[PDB]
Amino acid sequence: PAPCYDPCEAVLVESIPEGLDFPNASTGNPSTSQAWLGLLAGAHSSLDIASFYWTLTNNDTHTQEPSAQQGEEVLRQLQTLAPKGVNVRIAVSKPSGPQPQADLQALLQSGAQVRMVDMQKLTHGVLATKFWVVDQTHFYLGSANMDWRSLTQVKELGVVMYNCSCLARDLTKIFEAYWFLGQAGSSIPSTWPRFYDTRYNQETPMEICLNGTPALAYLASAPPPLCPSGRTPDLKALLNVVDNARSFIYVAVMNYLPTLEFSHPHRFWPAIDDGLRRATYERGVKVRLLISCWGHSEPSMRAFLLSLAALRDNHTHSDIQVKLFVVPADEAQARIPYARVNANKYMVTERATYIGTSNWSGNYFTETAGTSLLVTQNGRGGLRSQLEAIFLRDWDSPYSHDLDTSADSVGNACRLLLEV
Amino acid sequence: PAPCYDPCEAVLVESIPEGLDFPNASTGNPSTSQAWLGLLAGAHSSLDIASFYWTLTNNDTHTQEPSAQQGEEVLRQLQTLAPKGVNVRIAVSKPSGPQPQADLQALLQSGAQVRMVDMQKLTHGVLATKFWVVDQTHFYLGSANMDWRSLTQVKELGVVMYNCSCLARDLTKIFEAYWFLGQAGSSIPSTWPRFYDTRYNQETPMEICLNGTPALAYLASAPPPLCPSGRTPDLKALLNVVDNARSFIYVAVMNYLPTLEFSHPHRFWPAIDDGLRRATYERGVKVRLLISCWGHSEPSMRAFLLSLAALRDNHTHSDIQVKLFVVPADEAQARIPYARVNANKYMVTERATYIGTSNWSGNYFTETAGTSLLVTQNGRGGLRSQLEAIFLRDWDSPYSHDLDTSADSVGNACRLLLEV
DNA sequence: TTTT
DNA sequence: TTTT
Ligand SMILES: *[C@@H]1O[C@H](CO)[C@@H](O[C@@H]2O[C@H](CO)[C@@H](O[C@@H]3O[C@H](CO[C@H]4O[C@H](CO)[C@@H](O)[C@H](O)[C@@H]4O)[C@@H](O)[C@H](O[C@H]4O[C@H](CO)[C@@H](O)[C@H](O)[C@@H]4O)[C@@H]3O)[C@H](O)[C@H]2NC(C)=O)[C@H](O)[C@H]1NC(C)=O
Ligand SMILES: *[C@@H]1O[C@H](CO)[C@@H](O[C@@H]2O[C@H](CO)[C@@H](O[C@@H]3O[C@H](CO[C@H]4O[C@H](CO)[C@@H](O)[C@H](O)[C@@H]4O)[C@@H](O)[C@H](O[C@H]4O[C@H](CO)[C@@H](O)[C@H](O)[C@@H]4O)[C@@H]3O)[C@H](O)[C@H]2NC(C)=O)[C@H](O)[C@H]1NC(C)=O
Ligand SMILES: *[C@@H]1O[C@H](CO)[C@@H](O[C@@H]2O[C@H](CO)[C@@H](O[C@@H]3O[C@H](CO)[C@@H](O)[C@H](O)[C@@H]3O)[C@H](O)[C@H]2NC(C)=O)[C@H](O)[C@H]1NC(C)=O
Ligand SMILES: *[C@@H]1O[C@H](CO)[C@@H](O[C@@H]2O[C@H](CO)[C@@H](O[C@@H]3O[C@H](CO)[C@@H](O)[C@H](O)[C@@H]3O)[C@H](O)[C@H]2NC(C)=O)[C@H](O)[C@H]1NC(C)=O
Ligand SMILES: *[C@@H]1O[C@H](CO)[C@@H](O[C@@H]2O[C@H](CO)[C@@H](O)[C@H](O)[C@H]2NC(C)=O)[C@H](O)[C@H]1NC(C)=O
Ligand SMILES: *[C@@H]1O[C@H](CO)[C@@H](O[C@@H]2O[C@H](CO)[C@@H](O)[C@H](O)[C@H]2NC(C)=O)[C@H](O)[C@H]1NC(C)=O
Ligand SMILES: *[C@@H]1O[C@H](CO)[C@@H](O[C@@H]2O[C@H](CO)[C@@H](O)[C@H](O)[C@H]2NC(C)=O)[C@H](O)[C@H]1NC(C)=O
Ligand SMILES: *[C@@H]1O[C@H](CO)[C@@H](O[C@@H]2O[C@H](CO)[C@@H](O)[C@H](O)[C@H]2NC(C)=O)[C@H](O)[C@H]1NC(C)=O
Repeated sequence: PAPCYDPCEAVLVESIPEGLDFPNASTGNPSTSQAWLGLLAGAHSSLDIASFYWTLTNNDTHTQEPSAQQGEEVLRQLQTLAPKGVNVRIAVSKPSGPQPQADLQALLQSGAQVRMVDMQKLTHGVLATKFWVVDQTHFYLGSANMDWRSLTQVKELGVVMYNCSCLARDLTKIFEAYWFLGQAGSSIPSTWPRFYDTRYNQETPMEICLNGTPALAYLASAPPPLCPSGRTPDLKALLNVVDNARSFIYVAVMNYLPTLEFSHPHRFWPAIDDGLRRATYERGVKVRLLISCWGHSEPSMRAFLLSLAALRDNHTHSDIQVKLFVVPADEAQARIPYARVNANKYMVTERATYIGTSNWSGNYFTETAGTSLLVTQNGRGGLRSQLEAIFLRDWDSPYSHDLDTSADSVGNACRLLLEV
Repeated sequence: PAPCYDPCEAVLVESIPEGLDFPNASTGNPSTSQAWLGLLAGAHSSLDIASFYWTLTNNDTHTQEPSAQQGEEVLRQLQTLAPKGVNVRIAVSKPSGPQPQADLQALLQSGAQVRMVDMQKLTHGVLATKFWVVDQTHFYLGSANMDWRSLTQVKELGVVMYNCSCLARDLTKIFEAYWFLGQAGSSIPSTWPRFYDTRYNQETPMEICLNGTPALAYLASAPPPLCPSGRTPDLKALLNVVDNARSFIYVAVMNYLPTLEFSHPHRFWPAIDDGLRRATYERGVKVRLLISCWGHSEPSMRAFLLSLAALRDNHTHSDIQVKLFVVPADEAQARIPYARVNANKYMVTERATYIGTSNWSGNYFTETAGTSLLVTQNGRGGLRSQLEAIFLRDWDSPYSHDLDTSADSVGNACRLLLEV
């Protein structure tokens, strides 16, 4: 199409939980809370949020952690900007049960518009996407839910893109699809209107000027029912990034399960698994797997991970490595539910970066809604280099262990590690 | 079509190498040499042989083993039956180099017809199929090459079907395809003539009366270029047998490699691997893998086998097991080249039996020619029960070891076992 | 935070 | 015996 001549800039924002201190410095990454506060402070025209759930104050969790203050602060800002004239629009997946939405109620009193999307009725999944669209110029995409633990107790990774109206407007197209599909008694059209169609897919990515240097970027979305003709499926983009790699593949995802799970009877989904095996066997790609282990991690994952870790022989010139990133939790932090975990989901190769909002399982790519950003930048350095440095800092941390590590030495409770 | 009302009978013939003594008795299986001698003695009209290579006397190997006597005896019989009026027709793959064909020369002097098939020119593989067709009534199909070591030094498994003109004639259709395609300067027709077409495929298998009880049988052939419209591909039949299983899958194959190997650069072929994983994960199928390890076994296989053996967790209700069957070899037998190995290739489920002539790798199903027999018999007992008993005798033998076994304790030289 |  |  036509190039976006916008001073597009990108920042990698990650929230580091308390008690997690990477000795290596130079991280120099703004926290998700700081980036969100900066976005809200500069918001004056519009704001579109797509969230899995909202749990910000201490009341929504019935806890008494001072650590929630930052999250509460965000809520305050969200309440202040509605009366100023900003069109706040929030899409939140419908809770299966009658869960009280205190934060949503407060926002509705403020003047925001909340349209709850009942994904189970239409596609049989949930709306687990996390992205922001501010003034149709800036946007945030990452692994952060509107929770206060995702700002202080969960580890994270997201990108805030500034001064990129074209890409932000492309992300809005998706938010508007969610907005229309979840008002009341609606269903997926056979053909989406020309409003929701896009011209920036994997075949023809958009030419942005990222930090001065030219780059090719595009957004991919799940599930296939909600994707217009132009939009590239998230699984297709992920597999293309995996296939195009020639030197290394670094992946940091929270859950990796080659199955369409929570879908009894058990169903096998070897889409991503085969791609990694092909990459590590047909080509001399060094593949590094960084999974996160917490109390709610399905144990059946471990076996599959071992199946991947066995492909490491000189004869096969294969270099698959798997490591588990476990965030330690002391007695006080163990009381917080769904608190201490690494929820980053991204993949960096030697020539491309993938930042997504959904874990790697069949549900997130067939039923559950998700969005991802793919950026290829020619030349050394850039966004890819920063993401690679982040991954290498995580990989060499004392918080990442091999699959044979005894579960006692790990700080938290790991279901993927065998005792002694 | 129309049922074959022939007193079809089936015998499982296996050659047990010297030094291999299964303490458990009741094997009661005629040796391949005895079955071949019986077939040749009763041959009076025709005889069609498809063989990878011919090496029967001691001269063809430049050795002095008395163990070759049986093989030599077979050669003598093969020379005697040509003058009697039997139309001997032999298809043998063209040796890459100018290897002397002493046995083929002797047979040509006897009066036989030898048409050497240059598979490399047409399909870029070899003619590694092993089957016999006697009087168009009896036939033999199995893992035995026209070698004297395949009768005394290599372990084997084949089926001799007696009084089954319809099935024998169906096997001839394949032999005639090989005969026509390898005379001189020929190529694969775009559409094979109606002579080579068959009506007994996986969709409509042939109804035979095996040992009195009704059964459904059909033959599958590789590679796809040589297969007529009716003929079912060998890979398709194998995958259908794997998919249809509900209780267990027992496989005894000489080489298992999920790759189109000897095809640099390395290519990934996860066709059978995914089928086994789906069977063991989606369904509660107990899968048992019995691979054979010898000096010429590619080491890169080991890693892949380990990748399969990792799928064994209660949570995954998966029961993949892998074992290596190694035939011991003393000092005297170590001198014989390509001698001490288990070359059986078959798979038995709770409702079907597969007996094939090719190992499990990409070449044998994409390029290399191969043939297999599939028999489903309703009710307990029968051919399936005997094959299952054979597999269970092999599995519990002292000659089958787990993949973690030290390579020193094994009698032979194993490239798939790590020292200490 | 998608898993009890 | 398909693998050097
Ligand atoms: C493309 O262009 C964008 C736009 O500028 C760049 O984004 C900037 O990136 C730099 C480097 O990542 C950011 O600078 C860093 O900010 C971190 C967080 O900012 C806050 O830091 C403290 C936290 O208490 C606050 O007091 C402060 O006011 C900020 O709000 C800092 O922590 C970093 O300092 C740390 O790291 C450096 C080494 O990097 C050390 O020397 C320091 O001592 C300290 O340890 C650093 O200042 C900058 O904030 C980003 N801009 C914006 C607007 O956020 C992209 O980086 C650029 N991309 C590429 C590839 O060049
Ligand atoms: C469908 O119908 C066919 C046609 O009959 C059956 O094929 C017969 O199968 C039986 C059982 O497998 C065969 O009988 C066995 O033969 C073995 C080999 O035969 C030779 O044995 C010695 C070897 O030196 C020779 O002297 C002899 O003359 C034969 O040439 C024997 O070794 C077996 O005996 C051993 O096992 C039994 C237990 O089974 C012990 O009791 C014995 O002591 C001994 O250890 C046995 O005699 C028979 O030969 C097959 N027929 C033909 C023509 O070959 C199929 O079995 C049948 N299928 C089903 C499912 O019923
Ligand atoms: C996205 O674009 C906007 C507008 O182009 C950028 O805002 C600009 O940011 C620069 C750097 O902070 C500002 O320069 C500063 O100006 C003040 C005087 O106002 C001066 O005292 C400082 O020393 C500095 O030179 C600039 O004024 C400001 N422009 C506007 C209109 O606000 C913004 O920085 C861009 N996004 C990112 C992430 O950089
Ligand atoms: C395939 O079919 C042929 C022909 O139907 C079978 O040959 C038959 O085998 C039986 C059993 O050995 C023979 O019976 C025997 O007859 C002799 C007299 O000739 C008798 O002394 C024995 O006690 C026994 O009853 C039968 O004669 C023979 N028929 C022919 C025409 O040869 C053959 O056995 C079948 N294949 C298999 C594997 O059984
Ligand atoms: C969250 O905290 C408690 C519930 O645990 C509640 O606090 C109330 O706060 C308001 C405003 O200050 C008071 O008028 C009420 O008396 C408080 N109730 C108590 C102390 O039981 C309330 O649900 C939440 N508080 C805030 C400030 O949002
Ligand atoms: C070939 O594989 C062997 C494993 O037997 C590698 O040997 C050692 O591998 C460990 C980790 O796998 C390293 O820490 C050692 O430094 C290796 N030792 C030596 C002498 O190399 C070997 O590195 C592999 N060859 C490669 C990767 O080129
Ligand atoms: C195989 O064995 C040897 C080669 O190692 C050869 O034996 C010859 O046998 C014929 C027939 O008995 C004799 O006339 C020759 O004199 C033998 N040659 C020798 C002993 O050097 C021959 O190549 C093969 N023998 C047979 C019987 O096939
Ligand atoms: C569940 O898995 C465990 C492995 O931790 C099995 O426990 C033992 O498994 C070994 C072989 O894997 C057997 O030899 C032992 O007899 C098992 N012990 C017990 C007490 O069962 C266990 O069998 C598995 N459960 C199944 C297969 O139902």
